[PDB]
Amino acid sequence: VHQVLYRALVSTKWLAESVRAGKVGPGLRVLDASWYSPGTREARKEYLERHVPGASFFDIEECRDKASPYEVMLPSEAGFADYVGSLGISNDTHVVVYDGDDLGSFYAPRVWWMFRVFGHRTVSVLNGGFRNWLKEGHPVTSEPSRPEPAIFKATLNRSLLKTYEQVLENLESKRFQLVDSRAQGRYLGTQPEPDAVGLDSGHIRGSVNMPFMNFLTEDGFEKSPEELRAMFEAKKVDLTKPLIATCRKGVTACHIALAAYLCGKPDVAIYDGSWFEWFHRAPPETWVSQGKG
Repeated sequence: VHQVLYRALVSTKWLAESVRAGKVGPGLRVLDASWYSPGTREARKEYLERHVPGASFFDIEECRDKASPYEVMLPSEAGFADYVGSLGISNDTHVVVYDGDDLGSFYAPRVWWMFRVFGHRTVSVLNGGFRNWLKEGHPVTSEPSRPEPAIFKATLNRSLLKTYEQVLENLESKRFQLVDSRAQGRYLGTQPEPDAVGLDSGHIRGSVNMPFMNFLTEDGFEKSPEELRAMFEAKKVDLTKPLIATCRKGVTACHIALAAYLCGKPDVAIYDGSWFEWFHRAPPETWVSQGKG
């Protein structure tokens, strides 16, 4: 009930009952943070049609540093507080996040992380996502949600974040383990990076790949701790050592941190800039591909 571990994962059942008990309000806020590649699924319309009762739509496109040239970068403290405060969330709120991904979870772990990096320890992800909420027949609705605004105080927690400069030195110090959550193809350089002009695939030198999807079961639920643990281990990632997670734009890297958290390591840091920023900033000698160089 504190970062002694907070409850990172919440069940559909737990959620439906809080819902039924009138638990949603200032003390319990629900957010849909679905995002899809342009032209595929329509995250916001989907939300307007069907949403867990009382939930608000969390738009990452809005909540980020619009001025950066890179993708999905954290907004500033103020920007964040402002945003969250308007969704009626305060420092005392237990925040539940979910997404509509078919996989069971995609963007939700990113929002979980953002709350943490800004100092809020009381937030969880709906294990199984909307996919399961539906499958189970829990109540869905199209009525609008209009929480009263709250005041939220945000404080950046630097240790859960890594910048371009910090990752570049790590190249020399090797103090932290670097784990890439993208699909192997993109990690290897065999497949291309999507939705980007002149963006090559490949990975930072010394990185280890742990494709995000490997942490979820066929049904879309998080695997269990014992399984998570065995996975990091088969990967040669030691949970007792520092670790930085990176991916394309600092989104699915969040899955490595949730899983490490569930295994008892809450200090996984996220390289927000990620591959997108890296490719455009570092010397080409710092990365590798299974092609063109």
